[PDB]
Amino acid sequence: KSKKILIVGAGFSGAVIGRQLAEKGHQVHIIDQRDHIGGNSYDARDSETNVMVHVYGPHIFHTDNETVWNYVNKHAEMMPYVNRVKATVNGQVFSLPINLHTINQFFSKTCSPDEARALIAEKGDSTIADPQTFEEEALRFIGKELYEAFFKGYTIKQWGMQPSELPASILKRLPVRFNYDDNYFNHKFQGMPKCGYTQMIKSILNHENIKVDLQREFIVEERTHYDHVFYSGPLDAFYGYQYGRLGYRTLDFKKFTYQGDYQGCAVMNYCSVDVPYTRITEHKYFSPWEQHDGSVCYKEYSRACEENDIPYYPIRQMGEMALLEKYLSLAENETNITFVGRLGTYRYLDMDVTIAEALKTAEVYLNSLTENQPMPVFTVSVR
Ligand SMILES: Cc1cc2nc3c(=O)[nH]c(=O)nc-3n(C[C@H](O)[C@H](O)[C@H](O)COP(=O)(O)OP(=O)(O)OC[C@H]3O[C@@H](n4cnc5c(N)ncnc54)[C@H](O)[C@@H]3O)c2cc1C
Repeated sequence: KSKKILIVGAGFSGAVIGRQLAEKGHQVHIIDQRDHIGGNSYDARDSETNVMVHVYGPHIFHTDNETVWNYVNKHAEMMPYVNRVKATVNGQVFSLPINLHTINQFFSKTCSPDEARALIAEKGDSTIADPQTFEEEALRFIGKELYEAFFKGYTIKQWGMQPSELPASILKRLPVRFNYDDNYFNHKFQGMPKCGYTQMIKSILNHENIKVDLQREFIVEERTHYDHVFYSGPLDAFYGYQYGRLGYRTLDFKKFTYQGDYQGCAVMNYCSVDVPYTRITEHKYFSPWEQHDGSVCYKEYSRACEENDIPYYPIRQMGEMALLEKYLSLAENETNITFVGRLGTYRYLDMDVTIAEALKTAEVYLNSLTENQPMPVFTVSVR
C-alpha cells in the first residue's frame, strides 16, 4: 500500500520523515506556512554582502550519533568547524565555557589545573549543605564573583527569571573545565554545511515522491485526504490554544551590516543585565572558508513569547507542564496523527536529535504498516 502522507512543516522533522517514507514508495505531501523550507534552521545569502546568514539565529551542528552524522554528509559537504564563544562582562572579554584561561584572567592568576581546582573549591560557598535553588547551587559550585559575572545576569536576561526562582536541578555539575580547551561543545562530530542548512534540507526534500507547497497553513479539514499526518507545528496551536499558550521565551534579532569585521568572532555573549541584548552573532564567522568584505550581524534580545511571536525556548516549569498535560490528554486520543519536533512535542531539540527522532518516527510508522499496527501519537515521551 502506497500511503498518502501529509507532513506539516519543512524543517528537519518534516523533511527527514518525508524522505524516509518517500523512499518506501509513499506519496508525501509537505506543507509549510512560511515562504521557504528549512524551518528554524533556514539560512540564506544576504544580497549585498553574500554572507550566509543563519536567519533564525546561530545554528551549529554537533553530534555523538554517527548514524545522524553519516546522514547529514549524504546531503551536504560538512566543513570542519568547532564553535568557540567569547563573553564580555566586567569590562573584560573571556572565553566560554569557564575554563583555565577564564579563571586565570578573571582572578589575574597563573594557576595550573590543580591550583585552579583548589581556587574553585575555596571560592565555592559551603554554607548550604543541600542547595535547593539554582542561585545556591551556582554559589556552592563557583562562589559569588563567578556566579554574578557569568550566571546571574545571563539567566535573568535569557529566562526572565531570577536564578533564586529556579531549581538546583538546572546545574548538576561544576561548570568549570580545568584545562585550556575552549571548544564550546564536547560532541565527537562537529561541522557546518558548506552551502548552508537550507541546501542541506533541499537535498533531503529532493525526491519524486515528495511534493512541497510553501506559503500554506495547515487546515484541520485537510486531515481526511491522508492516511496519516505528521505535525511539527505547535501542539497548542493545533488545538486553537483552547487552554492557553504553552510558555516560551521568544527572540528578536536586530540585523545590521558592518564594513569589515564587527567583533572578530562568530558569537559574543554579553553576560550583564547592563547590556539589553544577550549576544551578538557575526554570521560570516560561521563560514571561515569564505571571505566577505561586508558583514551581517545580529543583536539578539530575549523576551516572553506573545501573540504572533515565533516560539524559541520552551519554559517548561510546573505551570507549563501542567498546561501541557491538558493538550496531551486531547492529543493522545487522536487517530492517524503523530506530533513531532520542537514545536509538536514542546521540547528544545538540537538538529542532530531532531534528525535522530525523525528517522525513528518513520521507522515506527513503516513498522506499523508491515504487520498492520496502530501508529502512536508520540514516538517519544513528552512528560
Ligand atoms: C534560536 C535557536 C537556536 C538554535 N541553535 C541550534 C544549534 O546551534 N545547534 C543545533 O543543533 N540546534 C539548534 N537549534 C535547534 C534547531 O532549530 C531545531 O533542532 C530544529 O528547528 C528542529 O526542526 P523541526 O523541523 O522539528 O522544527 P522547525 O524547524 O521549527 O520546523 C517547523 C516548521 O513547521 C512550519 N509550521 C508550523 N506550523 C505550521 C502550520 N500550522 N501550517 C504549516 N506549517 C507550519 C513552520 O513554518 C516551520 O517551518 C536552535 C533553535 C533555536 C530556536
